[PDB]
Amino acid sequence: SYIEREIKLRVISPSLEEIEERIRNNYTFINEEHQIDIYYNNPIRDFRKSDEALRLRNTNGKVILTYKGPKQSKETKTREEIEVEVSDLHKMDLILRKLGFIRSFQVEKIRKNYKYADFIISLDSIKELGEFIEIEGINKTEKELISFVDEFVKKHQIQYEKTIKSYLELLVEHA
Amino acid sequence: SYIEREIKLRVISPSLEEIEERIRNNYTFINEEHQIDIYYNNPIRDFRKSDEALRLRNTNGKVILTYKGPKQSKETKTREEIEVEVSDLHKMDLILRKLGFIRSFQVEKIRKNYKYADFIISLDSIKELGEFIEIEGINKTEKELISFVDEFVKKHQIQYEKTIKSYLELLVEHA
Ligand SMILES: [Ca+2]
Ligand SMILES: [Ca+2]
Repeated sequence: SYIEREIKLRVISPSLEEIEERIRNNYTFINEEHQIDIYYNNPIRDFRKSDEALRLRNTNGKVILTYKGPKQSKETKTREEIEVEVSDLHKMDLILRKLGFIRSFQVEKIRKNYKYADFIISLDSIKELGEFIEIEGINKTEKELISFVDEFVKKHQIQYEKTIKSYLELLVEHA
Repeated sequence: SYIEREIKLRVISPSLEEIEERIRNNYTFINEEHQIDIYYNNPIRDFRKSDEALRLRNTNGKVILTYKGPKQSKETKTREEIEVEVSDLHKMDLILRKLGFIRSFQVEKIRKNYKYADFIISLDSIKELGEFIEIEGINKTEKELISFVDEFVKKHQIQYEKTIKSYLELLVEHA
């Protein structure tokens, strides 16, 4: 179990395609992930109140069960994150439904991952929401992450908007 | 998700070692499993009432999460069983505890698996309970399983007692 710290940017300009072109030369491409996420809720412990999440993700066929704890920051998206790979999404989903969990929502996206000296940049195109960028830092303080993101958006002339909301939260709002 | 049908015998005589010797010649050895099981309960939906179980098993280092549904028979142990392999027992345990599940008990055993023409015989030595045998049938009716077990105990002169109780139930009783 461990802290996941990231900054999320809603992209205003340019397109993510153009941003890929701008970073293509100094950032190393890692992989492209087609991610379909199912989120769950507990009938007797509303997660919306507790700021918790239970997610079953299918990323390029790999199945991941993830618990996310409440946010620990107002400057960045910082939450405790516990993940395990499971063998079958259908059966893990059935087990969750059998235990009383109810499917609350679905989030689908294409994520392109880039690495730059201990930073992971994820160009996210979120089905029905739009184009976003997420940055994470490997062994980095909240101040190091904030500083790198400032340098990142400036170096590549990105118009943007910061948010600590989850894709699930923002998709609700968008609807 | 699918029905698991088995018959469980408490062994009175001879020892399991002797039973291994008696079946060694016509039954094919499969593997030996050191199984440590953690069982869980839901605080607001007592599993003891619903006849359900949630188990996290470590069998020779393989980690399996299993949901068991209520019993469907009085003649054999018949329950719906849904299992998935997970990558980390510690994290799966943490996720369950984070979701509100509480560890209710532990069952530890050595199981030796033997196969005989679509039947799986499991010689079980259960820590603090004693020596048991479980039989399962592959695509077999309750009547085929019952008949084979009768033939099995007779052919190998096994004194025994049948039970549809779970090891968890019997260990409670034994304490
Ligand atoms: Ca994220
Ligand atoms: Ca059994």
